[PDB]
Amino acid sequence: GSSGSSGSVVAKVKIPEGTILTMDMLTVKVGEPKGYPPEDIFNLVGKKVLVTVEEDDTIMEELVDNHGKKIKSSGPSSG
Repeated sequence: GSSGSSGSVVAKVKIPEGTILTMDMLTVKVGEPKGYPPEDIFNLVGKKVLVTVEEDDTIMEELVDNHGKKIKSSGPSSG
């Protein structure tokens, strides 16, 4: 079927800025894909937040910094 109220990954608790994500601080509010998908959820678990998220709040890609994997200075700002 088309309909899939999979939900979006919302913060399970307040995630203060500068903290790294873990599954113990996340959940997926089954209802609407308003925010981050529960499919790519693992990519979030390891990123750092840019703002103090509140409990049950909708996490977004603009609220997490990019990955710090690549051993090289490249990637111009999209903002």
